[PDB]
Amino acid sequence: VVLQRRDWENPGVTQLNRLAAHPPFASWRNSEEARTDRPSQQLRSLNGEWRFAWFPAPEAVPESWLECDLPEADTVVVPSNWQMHGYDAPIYTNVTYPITVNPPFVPTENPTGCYSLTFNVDESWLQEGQTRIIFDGVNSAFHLWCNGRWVGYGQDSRLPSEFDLSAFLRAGENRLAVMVLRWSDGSYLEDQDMWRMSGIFRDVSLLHKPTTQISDFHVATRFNDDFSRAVLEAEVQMCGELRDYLRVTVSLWQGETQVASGTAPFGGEIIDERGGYADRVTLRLNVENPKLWSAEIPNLYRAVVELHTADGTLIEAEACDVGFREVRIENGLLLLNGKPLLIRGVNRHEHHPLHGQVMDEQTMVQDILLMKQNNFNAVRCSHYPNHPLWYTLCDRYGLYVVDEANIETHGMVPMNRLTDDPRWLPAMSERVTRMVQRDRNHPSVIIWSLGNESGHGANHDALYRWIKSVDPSRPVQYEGGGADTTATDIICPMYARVDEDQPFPAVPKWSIKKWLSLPGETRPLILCEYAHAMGNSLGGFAKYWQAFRQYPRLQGGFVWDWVDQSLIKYDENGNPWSAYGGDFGDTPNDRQFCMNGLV
Amino acid sequence: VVLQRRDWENPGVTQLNRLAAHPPFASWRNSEEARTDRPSQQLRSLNGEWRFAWFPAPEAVPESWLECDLPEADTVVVPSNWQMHGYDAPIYTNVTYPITVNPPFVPTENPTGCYSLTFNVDESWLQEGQTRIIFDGVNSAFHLWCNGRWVGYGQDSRLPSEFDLSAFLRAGENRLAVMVLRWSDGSYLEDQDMWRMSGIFRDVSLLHKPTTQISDFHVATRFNDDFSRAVLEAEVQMCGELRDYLRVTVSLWQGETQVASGTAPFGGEIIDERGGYADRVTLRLNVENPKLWSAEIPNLYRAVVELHTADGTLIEAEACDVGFREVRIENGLLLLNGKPLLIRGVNRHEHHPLHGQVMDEQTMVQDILLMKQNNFNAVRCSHYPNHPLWYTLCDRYGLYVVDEANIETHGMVPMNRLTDDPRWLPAMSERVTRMVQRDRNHPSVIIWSLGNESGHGANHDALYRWIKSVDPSRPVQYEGGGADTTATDIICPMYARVDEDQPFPAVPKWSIKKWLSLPGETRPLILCEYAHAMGNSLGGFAKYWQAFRQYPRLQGGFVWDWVDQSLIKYDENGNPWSAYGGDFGDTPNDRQFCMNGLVFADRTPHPALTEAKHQQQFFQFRLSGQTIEVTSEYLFRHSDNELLHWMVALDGKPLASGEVPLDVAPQGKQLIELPELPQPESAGQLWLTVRVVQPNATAWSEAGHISAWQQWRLAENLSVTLPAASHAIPHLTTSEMDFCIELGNKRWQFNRQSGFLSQMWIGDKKQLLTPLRDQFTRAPLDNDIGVSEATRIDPNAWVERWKAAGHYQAEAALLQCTADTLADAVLITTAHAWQHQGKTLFISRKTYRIDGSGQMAITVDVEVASDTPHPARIGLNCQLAQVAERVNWLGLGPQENYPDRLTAACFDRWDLPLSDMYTPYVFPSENGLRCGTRELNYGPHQWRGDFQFNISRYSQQQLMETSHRHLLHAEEGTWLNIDGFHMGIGGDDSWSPSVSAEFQLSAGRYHYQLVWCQK
Ligand SMILES: O[C@@H]1[C@H](O)[C@@H](O)OC[C@@H]1O
Ligand SMILES: O[C@@H]1[C@H](O)[C@@H](O)OC[C@@H]1O
Ligand SMILES: [Mg+2]
Ligand SMILES: [Mg+2]
Repeated sequence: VVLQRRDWENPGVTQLNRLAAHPPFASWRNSEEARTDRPSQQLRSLNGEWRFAWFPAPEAVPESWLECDLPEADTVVVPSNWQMHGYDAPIYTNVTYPITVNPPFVPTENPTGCYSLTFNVDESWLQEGQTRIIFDGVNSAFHLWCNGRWVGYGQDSRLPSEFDLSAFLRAGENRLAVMVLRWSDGSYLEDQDMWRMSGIFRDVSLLHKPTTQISDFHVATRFNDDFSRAVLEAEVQMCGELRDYLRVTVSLWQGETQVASGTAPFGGEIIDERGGYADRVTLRLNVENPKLWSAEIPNLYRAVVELHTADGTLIEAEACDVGFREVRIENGLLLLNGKPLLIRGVNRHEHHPLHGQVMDEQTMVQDILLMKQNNFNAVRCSHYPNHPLWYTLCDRYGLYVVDEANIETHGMVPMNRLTDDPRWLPAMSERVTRMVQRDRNHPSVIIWSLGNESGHGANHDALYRWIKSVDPSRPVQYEGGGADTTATDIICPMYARVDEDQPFPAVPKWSIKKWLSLPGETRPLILCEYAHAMGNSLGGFAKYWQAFRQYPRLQGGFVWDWVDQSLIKYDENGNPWSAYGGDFGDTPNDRQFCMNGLV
Repeated sequence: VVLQRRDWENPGVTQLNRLAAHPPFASWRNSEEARTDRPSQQLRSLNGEWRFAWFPAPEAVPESWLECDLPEADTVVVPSNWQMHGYDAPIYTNVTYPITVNPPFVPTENPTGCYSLTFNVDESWLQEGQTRIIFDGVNSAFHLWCNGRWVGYGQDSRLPSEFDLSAFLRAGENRLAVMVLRWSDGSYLEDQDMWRMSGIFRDVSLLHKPTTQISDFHVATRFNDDFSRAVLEAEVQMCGELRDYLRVTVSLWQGETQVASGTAPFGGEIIDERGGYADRVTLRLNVENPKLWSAEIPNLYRAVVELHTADGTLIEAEACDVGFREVRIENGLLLLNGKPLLIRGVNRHEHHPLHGQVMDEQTMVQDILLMKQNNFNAVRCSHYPNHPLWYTLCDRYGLYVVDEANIETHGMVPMNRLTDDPRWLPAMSERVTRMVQRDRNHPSVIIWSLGNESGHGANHDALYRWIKSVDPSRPVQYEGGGADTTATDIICPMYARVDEDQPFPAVPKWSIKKWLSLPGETRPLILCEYAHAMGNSLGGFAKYWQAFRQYPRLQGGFVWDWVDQSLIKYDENGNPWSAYGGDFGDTPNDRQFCMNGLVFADRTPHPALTEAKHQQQFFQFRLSGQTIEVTSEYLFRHSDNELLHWMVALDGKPLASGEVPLDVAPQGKQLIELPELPQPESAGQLWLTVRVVQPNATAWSEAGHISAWQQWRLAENLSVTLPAASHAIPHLTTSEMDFCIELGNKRWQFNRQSGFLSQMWIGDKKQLLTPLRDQFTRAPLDNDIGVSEATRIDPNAWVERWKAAGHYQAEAALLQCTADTLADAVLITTAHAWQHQGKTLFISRKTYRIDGSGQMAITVDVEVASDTPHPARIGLNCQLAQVAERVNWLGLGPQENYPDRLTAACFDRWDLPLSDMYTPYVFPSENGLRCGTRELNYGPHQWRGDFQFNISRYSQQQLMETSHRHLLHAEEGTWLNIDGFHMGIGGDDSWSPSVSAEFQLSAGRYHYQLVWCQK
């Protein structure tokens, strides 16, 4: 049935049985634990030792592997990329796709990773409530089994996939089986210039929720003219059986002091002729003289959301960090808290020389301290959503973030072949909508980006307008198709020069001073990539900074880029050395073009 | 594998293996055949006899059915709806979904239609090229097999689905097997107010293409400032192996003359850093002084697209009709070819009373001719893409079209539950993008619509912007979420009133004049639905047309709607009758709410159609003394097939006439001086009547078609002649029970206990079957009932207010009844009070004066309590003993007319048979009123006054208690209702009170008089 359908070769199927996207949940059962961000007993990690077997194609996987472990399987650490353990070669390629271009088909020789885990679930987890599994990231596509029964299917490597496991678990020993494919139709939208690797490369978790639960919540802030009064507006949705005694409380804390609070029953205001949302509620909280969030002073509040009965009993609690800040474009300038920003930015890939594309807290913290120590205030997630912990750290230390959808089709001819085709609009919309649903509560995220190097297509206009309408609190940018199309709020060129024009057919790169003054143009200009730092480089950097400071609508840009993407290899004596494209037998490749870092 | 996946319960799977959407193709292999639109040998129909079996669910279909035919299958005609053959019931429901609301799941009891066909494919079709099957429409979802192997899966009932069959066919006998499901997750987006039916309801075709083929093409037109030069721009894409010798030619023909031509190889201009489309080409053709397309003059060119080799050999040809027209919104107005449109529009469902939702050419052509004959210029596809032939006919005859995506989620709570959810954006985008890809080359399509009644969601904004960016040549409209959101170029309310605001929470309906001027508002306003035509309706229609003509940014609207959605059933004798919701055992249902048409389901007109024709006329007339001023409302054509007939008549008798040829420029005026009119001696009102007549036949009309008319009062002479004094005196006799008056052979008898005229005799022949009594009520109209959902009752509805107050139950009490002999007459004087539970509702004081000439003069004075709801009428009724063949009257006609729907009727002398004085509305109500009447003749009786009347074989009581017209039976004699006054009929909508205050009977005191005599 599974190898009969071939869901990985069909751009119309991007998932089967996958749950709705939402902000990170821990499902505390105690308001104090939620407030102070202590670990939740209801959120269990499955990171550790799994069993793994490599196969050259999905038709080579034996049927028995769904029932029980293979003899010829190894023990591996999860999260990991399987190419960092020597099962096949990592591939470094820039523009050219690492497979024959024949969308939506992939090769029949599609390397396959089979992972499996035996784990114990407590009795109390099965008696009541809902148990879900969460894959924070799997590259590129995967099918999931539990206890031999098929659960679901996922695509997009860079965002979480959640499945309901309640009807599949049993008390005692359970077994998961994950089959992961290197190539899928999703691969055509992921042609970023980076190592092409695969596996379960971000965390795996079990979460237990009650049957009546918070299913989503968003936080918005609104200010008066001089930022001395704010209204915090929280929207909460519940799932499960609606009852008259259910209440929601939202409280806002600064350290140990409660600052604001609101309670209400379910049932919103009338939306249209048929009524309102019975399963939703909106709280408005007033805050006098709020401390504002910026990269210079990252003041944060804590918001706790409680679902309780009218007689006080707590069902479930969720929480997030809240920063009060307003971003808007007014009269051609990007303003934060009423003042014009100057972006000291850098592009940053998730890369480690030993672990490949697996991030940890320690490496993330090291990068943020070095960035701030070198006078950076902003980071661009080139070119996909990051690990969820990254945003929390940027909220706490103070960096502005540009969050980017996982879409790049650089190697198509022409570049907009898929982004102008309506048959791909379903696959592109999942990449953009799920990103906004996960990250919209982080104060550090200040701009959304529709992806990178995909030409300009009608699908980009559609998705630009989707974001402006669900989230008006942040500008949208997109560089493709000449950096100033109707799908961008900011003119955002890549590698335009200060004084010299580069007059390419259809997609010219004007000098940045000339671009500002073209007939009709009123937007601000922020370079999404400039000053390419490959080897011994950054000549002429002072010339950009002279222009940023002289011209009000030149508001800075993001350097390309933070860290060299080299990998480690060993010689005969066991001494380590830095390796780039081609050094793994990967062919064709782009040699040393993967090292462009400041560090 | 198929029943394991359950693709019909997953909004993320809308198709499997379905080909890309494109304009209609025929794949001619000869440029002459393509140019002249002859049938293609490469396009084969499979319409005809298929085999069919019905099952209660998809798990009941036997495995063998993929291999070979079932024994217990029938032979049926395709296309068809299976409910029209009695396999299950059709369901009529308005808002409530016909299944439990639990998206995306459907019930396990999901009726399933299994169709199959054995057909022969020629050898030449398999040797080379590509064979595809095309389903023009299947409701709601289906899986397809060929020769036992699974091919593909489709959803969206209203657009074509195409599958490649090349690797599945074999020479000789082939078998298709189609399994169709009534319910799917697609059903949640198709909650239109209509019959819910299923099956393969549009055509099925095989198309053969070469391996190197045209895969798509679009046509755009661009003009200079005065529309004297045009550029036609054609974009062609090919599929298959690219070669250096391939060429494309585009040529443009007007009749038999070639007008423009262009040739090029493949390879477009650079698009971006990676290059251009190697498989695409763009031709630009210049056309000097092109003939422009409009609904007034539908000039069409023919465009032929040829894929050929550099040495001349033709691979394949495609073609389409091209009309040159520019639509844009500029400075708050909708312009066509630089001139502001005024939309005379109607909403139209695809409905046939025998065939259900299956359309044919003949029915389509009949609808277009009637629309144009009644002064409509525009049609809205409510609420889904139509049959592909519909657009071709609208291109050729000239109607503007609004094309609508198949999305409606009316029964969700709230209405935007799915349209605001990102998980449904994939399913909604397929409905909008495939529609634009199929229909964008039709010149008649002038506006895209995003669907109907689905609230406002982020998915609507996204799809609005998708269309503006792929097709900037047409505006987008959408009514949901308050009719003025960011997802619409035109403010497009539904049922907003001219003068009165309706201030609902979140989604208010301002009056249309106020809406235009709200702070910030700059768009044009076109009502996407107005004047709901349910039963006896369209009161207040003139009020909209007055406002459309006065205010530049009010550019018209679409009437709801064209045709009644009734079905046919049979009785025991095999006689057909019209059926509405509930009549098939379907439950729950919405009863008669499915009949809202201007015409009956068999395309006979209701009386409201004539009111629409007059209000929408293209000539306007003013009279100043002896001069008529004729103004043209045409934008593009000179009046070259028009002459003006005038006539002057005195109380029905003609005095003078004439004809003047019209010569009036678009938007111009012509003065017409009338000859010195005759001065008559006799008393009476002079009337002038003008009519515009088309002397020559058109594509859409016969010779002598009347397209416009107007009437005015001229001079009046009041009658100062006192009646001739007769010698005879009538004789009064007084018993205990009765007053009796004799004069000649005539006799009148008044009952002293009831105080009513109880009998008249001519000779010994009794004239009445019921006494002559006051009447204050009518059999309620659909606007009086005021219900849209059969589960929900409004206490503000007229009928509920009348019933609570006791108008249908009020009993007359006699106050006074006396008789006097005057010198030359007898005078009878009566008074009555109508009561309900102590409360006096009405008082009536009458005098009857019987003179020597035999004329009875009746004078009536009525008082109405100020706190009872205003009565429906103030008049008399009786049942006459005789039945005559004809009715002759002097007053407004000849059609039924009411105080708020009488602008189209003209004052004259009318004569009709009795059966034309009754309007056979499928749900029986008050009907047949004629207003402004001075004289009525029926058999030997004559009534004179200034009154309204209806005359028929059915009492008001029988019309009130009977739910279907076929159950009415003629009573003995004839029922006559004569009214001094009558309430308006309403019809701004049918689910709230909608009679304007100037047509309510709120004066508190009323007076009228009649003379009854024997002619
Ligand atoms: O490929 C990298 C980046 O993604 C691109 O946009 O510019 C060049 C750089 O090396
Ligand atoms: O249901 C019909 C139409 O679709 C709706 O929009 O208005 C009322 C009418 O009867
Ligand atoms: Mg790139
Ligand atoms: Mg509706």
